[PDB]
Amino acid sequence: ELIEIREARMDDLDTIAKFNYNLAKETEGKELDMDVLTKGVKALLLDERKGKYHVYTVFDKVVAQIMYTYEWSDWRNGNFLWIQSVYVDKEYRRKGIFNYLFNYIKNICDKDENIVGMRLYVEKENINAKATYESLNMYECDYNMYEYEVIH
Amino acid sequence: ELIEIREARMDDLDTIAKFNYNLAKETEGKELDMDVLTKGVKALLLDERKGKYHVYTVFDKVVAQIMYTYEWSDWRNGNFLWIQSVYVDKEYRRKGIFNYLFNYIKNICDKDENIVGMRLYVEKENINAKATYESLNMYECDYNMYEYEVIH
Repeated sequence: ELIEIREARMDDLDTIAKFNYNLAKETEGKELDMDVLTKGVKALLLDERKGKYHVYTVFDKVVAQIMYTYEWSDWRNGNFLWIQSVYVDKEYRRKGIFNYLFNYIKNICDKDENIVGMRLYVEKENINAKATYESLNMYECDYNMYEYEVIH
Repeated sequence: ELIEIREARMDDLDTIAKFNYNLAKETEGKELDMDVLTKGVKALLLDERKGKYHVYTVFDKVVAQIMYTYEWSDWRNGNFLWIQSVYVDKEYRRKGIFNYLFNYIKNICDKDENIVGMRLYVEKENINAKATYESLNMYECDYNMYEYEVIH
């Protein structure tokens, strides 16, 4: 194989952490604490029940990632997949990889009757999101989110 | 014990399924498929990694339930807890049970340093959600949800 999308492996840890740092910085202004983030990526790599990373590789080099978590629906007897992140290495942009990754996940959902939907949440201030997702046949839902701020 | 909140057990399957059928009818105008719902509740009861039901019992009679799932955050190295349902048997309403359950889950979140937040999503049409959640210190988030229609 020359180009493929595959499930992440444990030794993708530091590349996935790097990509997530770059993503949070580029998109949300954030400089993530690398100890916290690396722990968080490692915990997800070690527990398939928490979600999954897939990576896009070119002659074995990891150049992009997409991450999703699960929400079990009792009412529907299956999981929604919740897409939480996507990042493409700057050297490999404008080549369709973002869409390859989303379409790969769409196919996973379509081909698994144990997956009942595919969702994500994004900041309302993100100007470009509606058009990006529209292009992928993803449309805005009729829900509001609420949160309680936990403090320890 | 006379009144308590406890984790659900497999014996609670039929009652939790009935409560969820009643909930979906009363709050979303839905008539759930009982074959599918029964399977979905059983699957959740059998796998603590999918989420948890807690039930409110009175002299051993289950009279209410609350259900949550998890969302792992790699950036934060912790879980958000997502409340997916709350239901109180009609013969036990107006006695504070909804809030006992909700506050029980808030306490779980505040006491566990690895829970980073507590969230839910609700239909925009639910005219009473905002006041109900605001009274519990839960406030509307600045996100939109998107979804792909999984073609099954």
